[PDB]
This record gives sequence, C-alpha cells and structure tokens, in this order.
Amino acid sequence: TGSLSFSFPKFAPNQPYLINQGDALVTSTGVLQLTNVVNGVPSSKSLGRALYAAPFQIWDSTTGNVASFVTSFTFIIQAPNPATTADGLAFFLAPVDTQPLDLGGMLGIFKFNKSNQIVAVEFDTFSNGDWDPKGRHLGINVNSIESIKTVPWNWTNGEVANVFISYEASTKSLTASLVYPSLETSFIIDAIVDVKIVLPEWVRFGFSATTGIDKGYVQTNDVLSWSFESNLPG
Amino acid sequence: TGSLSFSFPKFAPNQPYLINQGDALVTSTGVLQLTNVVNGVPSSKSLGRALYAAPFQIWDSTTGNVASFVTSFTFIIQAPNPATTADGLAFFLAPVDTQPLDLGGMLGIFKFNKSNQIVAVEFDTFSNGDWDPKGRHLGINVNSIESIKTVPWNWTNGEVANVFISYEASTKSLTASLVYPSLETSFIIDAIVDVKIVLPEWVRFGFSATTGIDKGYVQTNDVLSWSFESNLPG
Amino acid sequence: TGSLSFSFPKFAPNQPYLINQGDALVTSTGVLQLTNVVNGVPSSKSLGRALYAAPFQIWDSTTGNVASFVTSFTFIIQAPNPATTADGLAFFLAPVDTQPLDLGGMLGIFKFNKSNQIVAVEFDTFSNGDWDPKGRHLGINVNSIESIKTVPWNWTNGEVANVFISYEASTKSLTASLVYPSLETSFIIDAIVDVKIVLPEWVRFGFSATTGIDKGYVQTNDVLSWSFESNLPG
Amino acid sequence: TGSLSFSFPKFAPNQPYLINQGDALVTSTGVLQLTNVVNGVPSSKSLGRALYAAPFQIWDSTTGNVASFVTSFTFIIQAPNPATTADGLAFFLAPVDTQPLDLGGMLGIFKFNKSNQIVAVEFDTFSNGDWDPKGRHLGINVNSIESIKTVPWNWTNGEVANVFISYEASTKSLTASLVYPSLETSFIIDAIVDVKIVLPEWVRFGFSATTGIDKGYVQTNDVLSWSFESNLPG
Ligand SMILES: CC(=O)N[C@@H]1[C@@H](O)[C@@H](O)[C@@H](CO)O[C@@H]1O
Ligand SMILES: CC(=O)N[C@@H]1[C@@H](O)[C@@H](O)[C@@H](CO)O[C@@H]1O
Ligand SMILES: CC(=O)N[C@@H]1[C@@H](O)[C@@H](O)[C@@H](CO)O[C@@H]1O
Ligand SMILES: CC(=O)N[C@@H]1[C@@H](O)[C@@H](O)[C@@H](CO)O[C@@H]1O
Ligand SMILES: [Ca+2]
Ligand SMILES: [Ca+2]
Ligand SMILES: [Ca+2]
Ligand SMILES: [Ca+2]
Repeated sequence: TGSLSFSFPKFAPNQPYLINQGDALVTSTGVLQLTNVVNGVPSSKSLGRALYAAPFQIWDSTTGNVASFVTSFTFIIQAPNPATTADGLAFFLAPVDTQPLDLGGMLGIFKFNKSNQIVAVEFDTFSNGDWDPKGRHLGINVNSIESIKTVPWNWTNGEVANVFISYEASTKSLTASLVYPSLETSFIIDAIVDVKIVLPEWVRFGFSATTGIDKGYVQTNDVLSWSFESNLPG
Repeated sequence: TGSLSFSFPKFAPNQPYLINQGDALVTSTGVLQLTNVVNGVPSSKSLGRALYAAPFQIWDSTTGNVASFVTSFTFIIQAPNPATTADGLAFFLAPVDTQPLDLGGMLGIFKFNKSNQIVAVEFDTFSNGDWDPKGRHLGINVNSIESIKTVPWNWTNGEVANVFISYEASTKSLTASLVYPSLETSFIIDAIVDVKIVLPEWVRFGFSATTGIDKGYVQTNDVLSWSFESNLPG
Repeated sequence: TGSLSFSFPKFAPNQPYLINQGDALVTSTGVLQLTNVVNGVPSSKSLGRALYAAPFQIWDSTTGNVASFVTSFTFIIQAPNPATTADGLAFFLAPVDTQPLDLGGMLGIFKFNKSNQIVAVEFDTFSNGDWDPKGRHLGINVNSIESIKTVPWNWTNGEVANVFISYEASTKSLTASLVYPSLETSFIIDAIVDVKIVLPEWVRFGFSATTGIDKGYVQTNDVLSWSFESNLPG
Repeated sequence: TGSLSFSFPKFAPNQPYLINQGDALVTSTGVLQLTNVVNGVPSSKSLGRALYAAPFQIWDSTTGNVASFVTSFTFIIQAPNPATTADGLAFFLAPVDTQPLDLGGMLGIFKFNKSNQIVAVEFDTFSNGDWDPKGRHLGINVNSIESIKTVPWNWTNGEVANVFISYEASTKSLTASLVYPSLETSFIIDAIVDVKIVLPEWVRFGFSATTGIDKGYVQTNDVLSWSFESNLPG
C-alpha cells in the first residue's frame, strides 16, 4: 500500500531525481533530451531513457489491490526532413532494475524473458512492416513491440504536444491521449491492461526514445515537463 | 488564489454536498439521476442539473492568474429505442447563482445575456439541424448552444462511459475525452477557451441534462461517480 | 467513501463557498470576522460561525471505515484590555444542519440532545469556573462545553497564530497545535476521539466564536486563512 | 519549481525507493531498523540513515521562491534499561550527496564545512553536557549539533510515537510535534529556519539515528511509516 506524486514544470540538470540511461541528458535550458542532437540536427542510432529515481508499488500481493495512476507530460519531436522520421518516444513501466534494450524500432524498451515484463504507451513515428500498422500512430504495448492496439496519429513537426495517460485499476483500463494545444488537434487510444498479471509489485517508470538506424531517418525526442500521481489502496 | 478537490465513488442521497436543480435526484443506489425515469423508462421534456455545493475561483483579478483544473466522471445513457435519442448530458461552469435554462436541445444550460456566461463540454445525442453537425458528438461550448468545435461520437446504449476533462491555464487548452472501458473505444476533443475573458472569478460547476421534447426521443442521463481538482496559482 | 480538500490563503467576500451564521462576515480585506467589531473595538454578546458550503463524509456505515483528515488555519485574537478577554474561538464538526447555539462560554456550539453531536477544538480565552481549568487553554470537546482534556495556552494579544489539527482514524487520535511563528512559541494537545460513535456519517465543519457577556470582556476573533483535507478509505 | 509527495504505511524491503546508509535495514515485517539489534537487544556504536531515493527542490534561485512542506512518520524507541538511553533519532534535510557522519551524540548528521549544510529535527534521548539541555528533548538544529531551540520530551519506552513536521516558507516557520496516541501525551517545538540561506536548491531527506558509544547506553530506532509532501510555488 502507498502513493507517489510529483510535478516538474521543467527539468533541472545534474539532479538525482532522474536516472539517465543511454544518450539521454538534461540541457541547460531544462529540456530532457532523450536522443542525440549535433548542432541542432538529431543523429541516427541514438537511444536514451529517463526513469524517476524512485519506483512505486503498482499492486500489493498481500491485499491483492491494484494501483490507479495518471501521468502527464509535454514533448516535442522535430525533424529536418518530415518525410523520413524514426523511431519514436514512449512512456513505460518495468522492473526496478530495467536497463535500455534494442535500438530503432524496438524503442529501447523491447528486445521472451519473463523478467523483462513491460507496459508502454508509444508515440511511433515510423511504421515497421513486420509489426506496425500504416503510418505514424499511438500504441499500447504489453511485453512486445507489437502493440495490443493502435490508432492513427498526425504528428506535427516541432509542435508542442501535451500527453495524458491514466490507468483505472477497477476496470484495468489504460487511456493515452495526445493534444497539440496550439492546433486544437487531438488523438486518443484505450485498451485493457491487467498490470497485476503483467508487472511485478514494484516498478520504475519514465521515458525511452530512439532515432532511426538508416541515414536520414532522424528526429529529436525532447520532453519538456512531467507530472505523476499514483495511489495503491490499502 | 486557492484550490479545491474532491472524489465521490458514488453519490449519497439527501446530503447537501450537491445542489439539485430541475428533475435531478439521487437514487437509493447512489446514482445521480439527472432526468426523469418512470418504471425504467425515461420521460420526455425532462431537465435536471447538479452543482457541487461550493464554487471555486477559476481566476484572480488581482494577480491576473488563471486556474487549471481536471475532473472525471462515469455516466450511462440508456434508451428504449437506440434510434431515437435526445438530448444529451453536459459538464459546465457558470456564475455561482446559475439556474436551469431551456429544455431539449438547449441542454438546460443555454437560452445574449452577459450574466449567463457559460463554458461546457457536451455529450450530444441528437443533432439539431440549426446548429449541430451530423450525428451524435462531443462538443465544447462557450456562451451558446452552437459548439466552437465538435467531433463524432459513437454512443453505446447503456454502456458505462468514463469521461476526463482537463484545462491548462498556460495554454488556455480545454480537453475532453470519453472512453468505454469495457469496449476499449475512445473519443476526444480539444479547443482553446480563455476562461478569464468568459467566466467570472468564482463559478459553480457540475452536470446538466435533458431528454427530447418529442415523444419517443428519450434516454436516461445517469452519473455514477465524480472527482474534481483545481488549483489557482498565487 | 470519498475525499475533500481545499485551500483559501485569504477569504473572498460574498462568495457561497462559506455558510455564514450569526454575526460572522467577511471583510473587504479578506478576513473572516467571526464576532462584531465597532470602529476597531469588539462588542460583547457576539456570536458568529462559518461552515464550508459542503459537508464531507467522516465515516461509512456500509464499510465501517473512518476518515482521517487535517486542517490548518491562521487567526488573530485582539483585545483592548488583555486582562479581560472572552470567550474564545473553535474549530468544530457537527450535523450538516447545525445552527448556532448558546452565547458566551458556550462558544456558540453547545447548549443533552442526541441530534446535537459535536466534536471541537477550542482556543478558550476565559476560564468558566463551573467546567474550565485555570487560565486560557486549548481544549478538545466532545458533546459538551466541558473538555475531555485541556492544556495551558499563553495567548498573545493580536499576534498571528497558526493552527494545525489532525485526526488519525486508525488510532482515533485527534491532535491540535497552535504556534506563533513570529514568537517561536508553541502549544499542543491530544486526545482519543471515536468520531464513528460520536458524529453522523456526513458532517459540516468550520469555525465558531463568541465574545463575553459582561462589559469589558471582549476580543476580536478573526480567521485569516484556511486549508482542509480528508480521506475516507474505500 | 515543482512538487513531491508520497506515503508508505509500512516499508517494503529490498526496494530502491529508499537509500540505506550505515547499519540501516528494512525488516521482513516492514520496519525501518535504523540501528543494529542483536536478538532483540540493540547494540552500541551503531549508526544508520535512510533517505528517500529522490531529492526535492526546496527553493528556486531563479524565482527566489521557497518551498513549504510537511512530513509525518511513526517510530518506536525501545531500550532494555530505560535509565540509560542513547543517542537519538532525527529527520533531516541535506545536500543530495549527503553521507553518514559522526557516531553517538552527533546523530550521524553532524561532524564547519559550508558543503555540509543541514537542517534537522532531533528526538534526543541523551543529554550531552557540552551542548545539550537537561534530560531528553526535541530539538531543531541548523548546521551544528547544538540546537537553536529545544523543549523537554518525556520519552516512553517502546511506545508508538506519531511525529508531524511542517515548514511554512512565508514565515520561515518550522514546527515539529510528537504524540503518543495511546497515552494522549504530546510535545511540540517551533523555530524560525531560513532554508533559503541554509540549504542548497535541491536536497535529499530522511532519517538518521545512532546508539550510545558507552556500554549499556543502547536503544532501538525503528520507523514504522512515512508520508511526505512539498510544494515549490512557480
Ligand atoms: C528493427 C529496426 O530497428 N528497424 C529500423 C526501423 O525501425 C527504422 O529505424 C528504419 C529507418 O529507415 O531502419 C530499420 O528498418
Ligand atoms: C430546440 C429543441 O429543443 N429541439 C428539439 C430537439 O432538441 C429534440 O429534442 C427533438 C426530439 O425529436 O425535438 C425538438 O426538435
Ligand atoms: C455561561 C457564560 O456565558 N458565562 C459568561 C463567561 O463565559 C464570560 O463571558 C463572562 C464575562 O466576564 O460572563 C459570563 O460569566
Ligand atoms: C560525543 C559523544 O558521542 N558522546 C557520547 C554520548 O553521546 C553518549 O553516547 C554516551 C553514552 O553514555 O557516550 C559518549 O559520552
Ligand atoms: Ca515503429
Ligand atoms: Ca443537440
Ligand atoms: Ca471558557
Ligand atoms: Ca544528545
């Protein structure tokens, strides 16, 4: 039993409230730069992740209760050539000792190991023919790169996106939405996810992003703010 | 400056935390029944509203600050004949002394009086040819029955819907989403709404719903739970 | 089951978030003036109360659960003659339809009617020989003017006091503390209070204060800010 | 700018939400055992600390704002010989890289290094003649083992104590209180502490405790639960 909440209107560099993995770094301007950028231009074969320093308990094996949580964040994906973008950004939950995985289409969160249990909401900017639908899309993933559900997403180059994710334990319902406040455009996806049968009791959480493996298929993956709140009933 | 938050997993009847208007009532089972139902069958020409007992400050004239808030609720709209439904349910904000207005298509929140300023998210089950798009839809309204923006909505007879509404003062962005957790279907709408130039400093808020004026065009409008949270920066 | 929280750094006049009773009023400066003041001088035989507009559920008869809550507020008690002060200020919980009771020593919250169940923390500025200890004191009262426990209080004329009250359902422990931030002085009291066996499921709450009945025994009773938070486990 | 809150009704062992230092450990029963215990009997020369995994921002150098926070926890101090107890338990704030310091009377948080800035509330069970008052006492410390203020404390062997600490930035007021819910006894202390001029922008926080250096002067220092909440205005 327990709870956890926080709010970061921007990110302060060199402060242990985040666990940086791969190429992820925090700029002097307070931006969480998940993937490498060289003189404004994003580089290929990049992978970066950022987890909150502390994990939270998503379910209790003694009481059998499951936590409900919500998280919101703003991010920007900018690309020199809007026709060739890759690979995407994601919010995910995984074991406390989670480490970055495969590059590119794997979004750094997938590589079946029963110890690599993961739930994620993906903002996929490149469709992989072997497991992805057509065009860019939002997706909800459980233990593999192939989403259990997807919906079309009209990505807007360099535009600020506001994301909201919520999980209602009582109905095992995970909802994810993305809005471009400046454009008044919005997208949403929902799926049943039984976290109790997927993830361990305690999990770390945060962001993961990668750029394309092939030249030209690059993009930035910057998070600008982040708030979180969970509650595990006693 | 200030804040307000609450959570009602269900509604308790005969308790002054809600201000009931029109035909609205709370059943012994804890359901907020906005419109009249006779032996299971909803009646026509019904109008009911429910406001939280206390208002909250949505903006401060001294500091110029604007509040950000979120609210979520679950509701059910059941109809004997799914082909003829009317009129809809809405979440709205208005002056503290707000009273029910016109029936039917007006959703009990519209009737231009500068004192009847109102912002609302509507779940419209009947398209009025004079100001509504085709088919059922979600809508964001500011001072009139004609929404500033709408999106198609596939209403599911008697299914439990989860709604989430959020307002980010910094971007004047109002987002509204509806999900049917059991069906994994979802809808969303977003629009710019400058509450500071629309509503007074303090406002009351809650639900309003009406049934059709013509025989046959009836439906229930039941809210099952409600949580709210606002914050006006100092 | 449910929750309620709010924060008022100051009070806005003419806004229905408070239910004013007796002589209570909100000044243009945002001060909650519980008892009458004439040209700076407090008058005798005054009684004023202020309740939050909405009640909250303090315990659930179906689940048997009891809520835990905390509240904090700042207040000032100023008197022309610091040697003759009366009668006091209190924070209390009572049935939703609670109305002001007796003046003076009764603090407007006591008058045995099983329907007038009340729990209160009193900041008593005058010792009534028939039921009060010696000198000014903090007190915890349950159903009567005679406190179940008291502790000495060194009241400081016109000084700003910060009060904190907390109730832990699991241990039925009610704690009340008063601090004069400017003077670094502090006082505290604690007592077991079984709210489940004392109060009804839903209760309204707030402040009550009275001035002395005899000439000269007067004082102001002004609250400057107020925050509250309760949680009833499901 | 930002915020952080959490609640742990008990502690789960082997989970990275806490940073354990010195002899501190979490028992299978969920108790945070700060100092060594051998077969029920606490050992001497022990020192243990526990910090939340993530730090929080206590003040912003760009806006100049200072955070307000509150924390509560329950703890037990049990001793074989209630006549000889040492040394104490404390809640403290310090730089993110804080490491345990001196044993015994230094409570593991003191050793003047401008980089070892620290603010702490101490529950001192042994009076050190060179800097402590008479008998056990609560204390508020800023940069040294000599408290800026103390108050007598009647420690009760093995009894469960509830502690509440609050800091109001606007008045730079730090309040600390201890209550024995079962006994209805209570103690409190308050002092002005300008965290902005004492601590760095970001700080880690938690508990520290030590046992006596001389044989016989031992005691357990167990924390049973912990909740925290801070808010740094934008
Ligand atoms: C499996 C894998 O990483 N596939 C990647 C794909 O995700 C994308 O990065 C592409 C660039 O054109 O290069 C590869 O095909
Ligand atoms: C303006 C107005 O209330 N119009 C209503 C419409 O909203 C709907 O209730 C309909 C039923 O068939 O009856 C009328 O046309
Ligand atoms: C019962 C009662 O109200 N007693 C009051 C007491 O509370 C105080 O106001 C006093 C003034 O000197 O006058 C009376 O004795
Ligand atoms: C400076 C220091 O650690 N002094 C300690 C004191 O704190 C206490 O532990 C005592 C036991 O009798 O032994 C020493 O005097
Ligand atoms: Ca892909
Ligand atoms: Ca319509
Ligand atoms: Ca008295
Ligand atoms: Ca000492």
